[PDB]
Amino acid sequence: MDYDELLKYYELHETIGTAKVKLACHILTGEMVAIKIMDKNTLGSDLPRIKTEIEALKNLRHQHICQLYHVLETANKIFMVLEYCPGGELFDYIISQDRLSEEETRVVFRQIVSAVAYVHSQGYAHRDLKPENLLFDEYHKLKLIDFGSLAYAAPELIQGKSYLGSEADVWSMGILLYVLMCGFLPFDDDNVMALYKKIMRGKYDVPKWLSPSSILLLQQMLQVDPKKRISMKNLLNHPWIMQDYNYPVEWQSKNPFIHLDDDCVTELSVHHRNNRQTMEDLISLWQYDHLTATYLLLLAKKARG
Ligand SMILES: Fc1ccccc1-n1cc(-c2ccncc2OCC2CCNCC2)cn1
Repeated sequence: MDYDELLKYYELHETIGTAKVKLACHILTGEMVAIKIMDKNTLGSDLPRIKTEIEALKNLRHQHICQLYHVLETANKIFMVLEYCPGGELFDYIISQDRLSEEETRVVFRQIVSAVAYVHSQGYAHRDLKPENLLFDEYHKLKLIDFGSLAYAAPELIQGKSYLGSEADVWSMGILLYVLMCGFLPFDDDNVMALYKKIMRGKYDVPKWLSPSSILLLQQMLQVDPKKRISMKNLLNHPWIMQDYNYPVEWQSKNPFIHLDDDCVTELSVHHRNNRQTMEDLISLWQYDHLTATYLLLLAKKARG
């Protein structure tokens, strides 16, 4: 029952994560995708919250956000077809490299900043930023996933205090910045209570390989008082961020909802019995059905060249 409708559009390959994640092939275009499979019965009470997260993803379209292509709902399952990221997790990348240089950290950090600033510009907050939530695509560009961990959580978030998601994101970004340049967490312990004490105290070791500017940026992000944390606006053109670039982080989306690609509308129209204008009208509704999937995948096929 569960897989019948999905199997009309996708050829399923192997599981890569357990929500379960499967690699698949889009039949029409031949494009690889990742399929997030969610058991509705397993979620039960947390199900309406997963539905609000899907709706938020429908409103996020960005070069550094893993793209939603298709949402399929059955009696027992929710399927989310997503952008294929074969480079894997930034978590695995950090471990394989041990730690990144200041220069390579900047390449990756400016991409995280671009995604997160855009998420905030859309009225959302991520709240679970960590290197397991950042994937590399075939072009080695980062893609943010799993919208909506203890080692990355802001002191106020752990204490159960009221918080602004934007300030909790800036703290988690400070933790990511440290891990990128150090290869280990600033706050860590085998005991959960001792880790909780360490986060709230906000004291961490400053390794010898960190430059004075890196150290100052970490201080500006890793403030226990959320009001003392740097705002996203000042992070876009921060002196550490501008070093070797001399231009602020481009956070604005390059992936439109409005403008449609004429080649992709043309390619798409041959598979349907409608005229071009009807086709453009249908695509513009952005229903996250097979039509949305096909259009976005043709665009991804085109960008490859
Ligand atoms: F990760 C990959 C490796 C090789 C080929 C493709 C991928 N890929 C994963 C996704 C993906 C997209 C949206 N949400 C979750 C996703 O994966 C979660 C798993 C959890 C276990 N670790 C690996 C990533 C997209 N492409």
